[PDB]
Amino acid sequence: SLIYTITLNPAIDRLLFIRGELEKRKTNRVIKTEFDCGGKGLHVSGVLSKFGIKNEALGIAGSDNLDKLYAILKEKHINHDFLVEAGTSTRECFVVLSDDTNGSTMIPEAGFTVSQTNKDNLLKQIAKKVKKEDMVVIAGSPPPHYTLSDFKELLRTVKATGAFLGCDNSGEYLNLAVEMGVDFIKPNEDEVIAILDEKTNSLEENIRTLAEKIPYLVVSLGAKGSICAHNGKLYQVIPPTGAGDVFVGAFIAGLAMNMPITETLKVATGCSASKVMQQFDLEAAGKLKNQVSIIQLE
Amino acid sequence: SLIYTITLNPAIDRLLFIRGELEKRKTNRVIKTEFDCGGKGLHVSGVLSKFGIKNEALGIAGSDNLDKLYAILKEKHINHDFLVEAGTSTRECFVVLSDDTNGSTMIPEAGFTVSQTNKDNLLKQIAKKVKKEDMVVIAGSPPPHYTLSDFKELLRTVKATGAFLGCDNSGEYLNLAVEMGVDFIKPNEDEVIAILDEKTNSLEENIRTLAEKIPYLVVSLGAKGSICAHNGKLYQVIPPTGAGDVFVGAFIAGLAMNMPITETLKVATGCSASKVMQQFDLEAAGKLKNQVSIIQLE
Ligand SMILES: O=P(O)(O)OC[C@H]1O[C@](O)(CO)[C@@H](O)[C@H]1O
Ligand SMILES: O=P(O)(O)OC[C@H]1O[C@](O)(CO)[C@@H](O)[C@H]1O
Ligand SMILES: [Mg+2]
Ligand SMILES: [Mg+2]
Repeated sequence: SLIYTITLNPAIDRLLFIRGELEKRKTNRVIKTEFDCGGKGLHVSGVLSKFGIKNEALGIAGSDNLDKLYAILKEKHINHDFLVEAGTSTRECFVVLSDDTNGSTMIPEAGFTVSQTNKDNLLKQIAKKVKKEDMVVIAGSPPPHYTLSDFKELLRTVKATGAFLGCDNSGEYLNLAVEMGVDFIKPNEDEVIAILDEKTNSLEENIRTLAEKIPYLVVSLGAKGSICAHNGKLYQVIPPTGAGDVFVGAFIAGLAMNMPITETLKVATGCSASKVMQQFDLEAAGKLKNQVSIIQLE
Repeated sequence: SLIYTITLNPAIDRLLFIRGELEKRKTNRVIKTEFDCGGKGLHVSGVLSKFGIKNEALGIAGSDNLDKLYAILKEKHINHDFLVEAGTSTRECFVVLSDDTNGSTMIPEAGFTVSQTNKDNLLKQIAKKVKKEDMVVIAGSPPPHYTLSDFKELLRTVKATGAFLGCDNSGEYLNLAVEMGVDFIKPNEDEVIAILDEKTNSLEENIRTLAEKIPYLVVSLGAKGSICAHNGKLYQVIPPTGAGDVFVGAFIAGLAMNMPITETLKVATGCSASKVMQQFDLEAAGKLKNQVSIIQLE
């Protein structure tokens, strides 16, 4: 079988290294510039590959900076079959970083408007490629004007093939994903409250309730860690940006390698924490795996 | 005669429009992206052209994004004869702006290392082009590793042709410019103190003193306005980013059109203020010209 990632609104991450903090009306000189691939799906493909797990990235890229995007993907050993929109450029997400600090300021471009033709090409692309034994991971939110309506066809077209379907989205797209019934989603506390529009029950109850529709539910609680529901059980995951994408990637890898869920959660969490410490190193992420603690909630 | 601008470290300004202020560890979504030419020299060429004054821009651009730089220049009606460094890209200066606010955060890339060959090509380029009746305006500081030594040849090579030479630089380059004896420079208060390394005399005296070497000395005092020395006289210019580049451009234009110095100062100052009000419009800058007041210091 195979794993497919779908990055509707890909990007090129441009790391801008400056000295100290980022003043907000001052001039901040860049010491050096660094590039990496952007888009949730892509980040997820990057993790899968480090795990020696086969996968292919799908999405819509711009023509004008394609060569640059491909060099990065080749470097991150990411197999892809992108659709290309002529006369446009993949957006960039400027990441103002710093060795002198541990912060990061994000300034992502909105991305371009996708042509109707490439929307349809993505649909058959999925029909022609995805099998029931495969897994699909639509990650990152849609580019401007890729409507909820468009998103609906996308999800249904995937479901129609019977493959595992995970979605890392937000806003009405996440809600929509839930209503459609995907196998995986990683909402934050508040997104959970939003999806249900319920504010009087405990979060726990919101999650157990939501687990009735999503079989691999993982709710991020920020620094506190996470809560994952699966097979009737609820787990509190306690750890010792892009951290969320790596978590997804790691989590998918675990399921792909078919390892215990509690175990998958320790690996996912070890890799996510491994980055919140990096400007990730898989080897380095492995030392954190067994520092992660799981607490089953009864 | 003709005017030449020299932008040793050109750039492409990428305006990033977000909502409200710029948080510094948050994600700031870009509403729309806009491009403009970067580099002091170029900005100066942009002003000259709006004044219908003939000029040509010189400098070293990268190959990978040349087409994009040329489209902008064509749009700003800027004539150029750039030298090109193969396999490299012109740096970008990210300008985080906002309609909801009147601020701007600058994040300029350092730029690339220029090849020895293009350093030399710039030198003969100047010898073959510049005549005594022309004006040269080296503006913006040098790219990484374009040494003080390199800068020395540049300036001397221009002087050797007998043309008017203005320099808008900083750090040791500005000092060097002063020692070399250029016709124009626009240092800020502190740069003046630095050039002389004198801290016990009034700024006025520092300027009159410095005027002995620079015949068109203009010292910027920030919000307070400016002080310009010329022909033995000292003027306090009182007004009603990129504002400095436009001032230079406007000032050069005045001298080019050979209009009174006090007058040149009112135009330069009107145009600079015209931008500190813009996200400049020449027509709009004209309404501010006669709101500028000149006070001769005796
Ligand atoms: O796919 P999106 O939802 O548009 O997000 C893209 C952004 O996500 C990040 O990976 C942060 O999670 C950034 O590096 C940037 O690439
Ligand atoms: O030529 P430099 O000294 O490297 O400065 C370039 C920068 O100058 C600015 O025009 C501000 O004066 C920015 O827009 C950016 O292009
Ligand atoms: Mg999210
Ligand atoms: Mg200056």
